[PDB]
Amino acid sequence: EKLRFIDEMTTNVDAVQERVLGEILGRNAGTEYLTKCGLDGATDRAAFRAKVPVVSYDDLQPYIQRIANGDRSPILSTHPVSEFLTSSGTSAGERKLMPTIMDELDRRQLLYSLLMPVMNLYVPGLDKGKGLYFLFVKSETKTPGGLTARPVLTSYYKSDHFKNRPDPYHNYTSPTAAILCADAFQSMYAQMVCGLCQRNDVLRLGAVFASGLLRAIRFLQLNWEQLADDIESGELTPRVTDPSVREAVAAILLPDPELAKLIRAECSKGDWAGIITRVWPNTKYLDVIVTGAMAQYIPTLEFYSGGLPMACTMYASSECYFGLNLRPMCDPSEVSYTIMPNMGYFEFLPVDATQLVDLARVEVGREYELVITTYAGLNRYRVGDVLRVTGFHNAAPQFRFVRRKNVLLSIESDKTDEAELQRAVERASALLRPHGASVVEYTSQACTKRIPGHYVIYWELLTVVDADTLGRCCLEMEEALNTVYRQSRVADGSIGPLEIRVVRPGTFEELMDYAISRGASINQYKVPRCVTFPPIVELLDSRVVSSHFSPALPHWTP
Ligand SMILES: Nc1ncnc2c1ncn2[C@@H]1O[C@H](COP(=O)(O)O)[C@@H](O)[C@H]1O
Repeated sequence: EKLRFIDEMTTNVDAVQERVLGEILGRNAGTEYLTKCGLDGATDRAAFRAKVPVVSYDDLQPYIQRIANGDRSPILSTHPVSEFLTSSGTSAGERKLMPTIMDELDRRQLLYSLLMPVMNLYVPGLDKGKGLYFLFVKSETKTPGGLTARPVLTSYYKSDHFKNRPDPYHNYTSPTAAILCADAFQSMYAQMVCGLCQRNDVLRLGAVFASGLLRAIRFLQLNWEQLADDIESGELTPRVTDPSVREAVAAILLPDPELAKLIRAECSKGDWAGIITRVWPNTKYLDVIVTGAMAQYIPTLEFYSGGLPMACTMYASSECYFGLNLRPMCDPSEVSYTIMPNMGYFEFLPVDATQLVDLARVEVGREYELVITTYAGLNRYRVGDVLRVTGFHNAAPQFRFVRRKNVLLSIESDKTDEAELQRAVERASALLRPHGASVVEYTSQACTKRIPGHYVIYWELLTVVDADTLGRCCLEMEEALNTVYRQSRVADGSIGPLEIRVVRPGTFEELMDYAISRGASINQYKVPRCVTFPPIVELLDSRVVSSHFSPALPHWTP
């Protein structure tokens, strides 16, 4: 029983953790990295705790670049590297490369196998229908040494764990051919058409991130005309060039006019509230992450779903799959993730290795940074995630996701940190300085009033700059932002043009006075992003003199 496995693992947290670390060290304690730490082959917890330092990405990057450039000696593991999983987190504007090994796919597959067993406890009958999940592959590259680098889900979807899988609780409408198609449009359109045809078997709707599902809905808003047509005519549109997709959908696309009729009846109305249960009326819930930065999207999802529950099922990363939500139907505000003690060796830094707290021993109410040791040879690596213990499941702590440290803005997988944002502001002022203008202060917000959302930067200038020049400032900020952002702009369409709102002189002084109604004066520092979803965003907006948008896409190529 998957459920009994969860109960055993969480009952025996600290014993499992010891055994896992023994397995990892049995595998790796003889690698270059651990030998350099002086472990000298020890596989026991006391030796490890004593000798292995806590590290960040930049401490490991020298080892990673050696592997990327073709070093195939056992640097990090006696299981050598199979590919690089590209985190959406960056350093110097480039994606961090998380080495993985072939063995880890099986542990990822184990975590996935736990999800529907838990869900089935709260939502009956899912086996009697399909899931409409919009899933997408993104671009791959190769390192100078020949290894592939690509996102974990892209790796997942192109793996046979996924392609040739044995299961009624995983009956999906999307043909893997459409999932694997490069082009966002063809992939989206083809998956929409298959979701609509099968509209009535659809018991749940989803995508990895809430924003992905929102972009699927916007896609419908823009293409239901041709969609209703191909449904009626039963003929695949020739916008779809990709021959492998055409063959997958045309394999289930049946001519159906009673179907096409309704699609027009619901999408012709200008009102799209509850559109999801109107097109897919047996939908029981939405399977999308809406914790952390995706929380922004909850109101928008509710409007389109008509109030359907939103399941946040899993907590995972490019470097390590962590665990799962044992209460997937709770309220989004109530989500906590139970880290699974078999997935790696997990330690916690209260927000140096002597302060590390073991998984079993974290304290309810406290916030910690996640520090992980993995089979792939990450050793006391800091993920950057801040977590708050909300309680315990048997001996296993449960965590509310707080944030990834230093991340200011995300629309999707982009994770723009304060350093990149500040440098972006500095690069755009080359357009301002000839006017005699400079940016006295700025802040930002992720704006999701439309799909896709976009970055809004507030500028208080000191000197007038014309509107075309300020729009070019938007573009320049985008050129300076990281590869994930620009890729999302040019390739995915998941982020719309960046917006600069110029605020009147004295605006940030006011922003100070409003927070001071609370905050400590000689403790205040201007927030570089604002989320207090009404009061502070409303105050800034109320001081805006003009608004400007990037008139063109930034540069990006894989
Ligand atoms: N429910 C969630 N599941 C996975 N990642 C999350 C969640 N909420 C926030 N995140 C962030 O997403 C990161 C994974 O980034 P990546 O390695 O690009 O997949 C995590 O380390 C978290 O900071």
